[PDB]
Amino acid sequence: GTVTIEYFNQKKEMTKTLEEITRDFEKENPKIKVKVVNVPNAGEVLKTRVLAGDVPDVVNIYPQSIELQEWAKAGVFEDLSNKDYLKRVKNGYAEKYAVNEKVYNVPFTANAYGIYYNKDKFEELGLKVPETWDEFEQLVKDIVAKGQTPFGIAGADAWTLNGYNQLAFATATGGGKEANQYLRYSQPNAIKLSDPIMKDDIKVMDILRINGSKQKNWEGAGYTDVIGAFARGDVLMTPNGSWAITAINEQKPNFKIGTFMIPGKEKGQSLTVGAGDLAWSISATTKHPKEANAFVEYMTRPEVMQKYYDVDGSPTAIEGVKQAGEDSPLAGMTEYAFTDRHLVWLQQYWTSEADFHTLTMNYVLTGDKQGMVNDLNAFFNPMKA
Ligand SMILES: OC[C@H]1O[C@H](OC[C@H]2O[C@H](O[C@]3(CO)O[C@H](CO)[C@@H](O)[C@@H]3O)[C@H](O)[C@@H](O)[C@@H]2O)[C@H](O)[C@@H](O)[C@H]1O
Repeated sequence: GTVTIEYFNQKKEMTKTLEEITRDFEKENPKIKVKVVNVPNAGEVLKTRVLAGDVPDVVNIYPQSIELQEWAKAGVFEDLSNKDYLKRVKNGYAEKYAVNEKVYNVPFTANAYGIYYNKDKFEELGLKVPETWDEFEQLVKDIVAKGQTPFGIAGADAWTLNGYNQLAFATATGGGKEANQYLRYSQPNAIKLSDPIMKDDIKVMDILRINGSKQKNWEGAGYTDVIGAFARGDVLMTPNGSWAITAINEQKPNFKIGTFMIPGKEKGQSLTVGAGDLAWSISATTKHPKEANAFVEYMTRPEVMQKYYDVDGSPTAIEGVKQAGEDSPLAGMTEYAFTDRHLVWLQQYWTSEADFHTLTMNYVLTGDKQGMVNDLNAFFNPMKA
C-alpha cells in the first residue's frame, strides 16, 4: 500500500524547511512516505552508495559535478528530458548541465559566492563597498585601523574559501573559461610564480593575509563558528556562498546584512561563481519511479518553491516565484545570476576539488607563494596527463 522513498540531502542549512515541505507532500500523498537523509561527508557517502548500488530514490547532487557527468553516462540517473515539469524551469537552466544532450538533473536554485558585510558597522565606520582589488586591500586595513576584525575565516573548513580562490583566478583572467585555460587546459608545469596572472592570484589571496585581518583562534574555527562570529558582530565580513545567509539569519543578528561580489583589478570587472544549489536527480534503478517523480514535481510547484525561497534566498529558476528586490541582503552577491558575470564552478572540468581547498587554505595559514604554486601544479598535472 504505502511505499517509502528516500531523499539524500546535502543542503544541511535547509533541513528544517525541506522536512516541512516533505510533510506537506506526505499530507497530500498519504500512500507515499519520504525519508530525508542527512549524513556528514555526504559527498563521500554518495560515492559509496552509488558504487554499492544502494542509490537513494531522489538525490541532491550538484549538476556541474563530474560525479553527475560520469554517473549520468553510466545510467545511474533517470532521463528527465520528456517530463512536463521540466518546462517550469526558466532561463534554460535545466539544459545548462546536460549530459549527452540529455537532462538528468533539475536545478531549482542557483547558488552564488561573495562577501557578507555588516551594513550597520560599515556605516558606523564610514566604509564603502570596494570596487577594485586595491580598494578591497584598503577596506581591510581601515577596519584594522578602527580596531575591528575584517574577516571571519573558517580554518578547519577549507571548502569555505573555494569560491574565493576560484574568483581570484576569474577576475585575473577575465572569466571561467579563461581561468580553466590557465590552470586546467594549460601545459604541465605551466603555472609559474613569475606569471602576472599568478601574481594577481596571490595579490587577491593576500587580502585575507593582511595584518590582523582574521579573528582570534581562526586556524581551528569551523563553518558554524564563523556564522556565529559574524552574527554577533565579532567580524565585519566573511567570504562564503549564498547558502550561508539562512544560517546567519537563524542566529538573529542585531544588524542589517549586506553582500558584495569580489571585485576585479578595475571597476566593473567583479564576478561571482556557483551552480545548481537545490538540484535533484532521480535514481534509474528506483523501485518506486512514479512516487519519486511526484516528489520532484512537487518541488517544481511555485507555491511549494515559494516556501523554500522565502527561507533560503538563492535565486530560483522555477517559474511563478516572487523573488526579493534589490533591497535583499543577498542582492549584491546574486544580482548577476543567470548572466555573463556568473560563471560555473571551475571543478566542472576537474577530477576533484578537495586538494584545491587545501592549497587555498594552506596559503592563508602559511603564505608560501612557491609552495602554493607547487600544490597547484601537483593538483592539475594528473588531469593534464
Ligand atoms: O564551494 C564549495 C562547494 O560549492 C558547491 O556546493 C554547494 C554546497 O556547499 C556546502 O555543502 C557542503 C559543506 O557544508 O559541501 C559539500 C558539497 O561540496 C556537501 O557535502 C556539504 O553539504 C553548503 O553547506 C551547501 O549549502 C551548498 O549547497 C559545489 O557544488 C561544490 O562542488 C563545492 O565547490
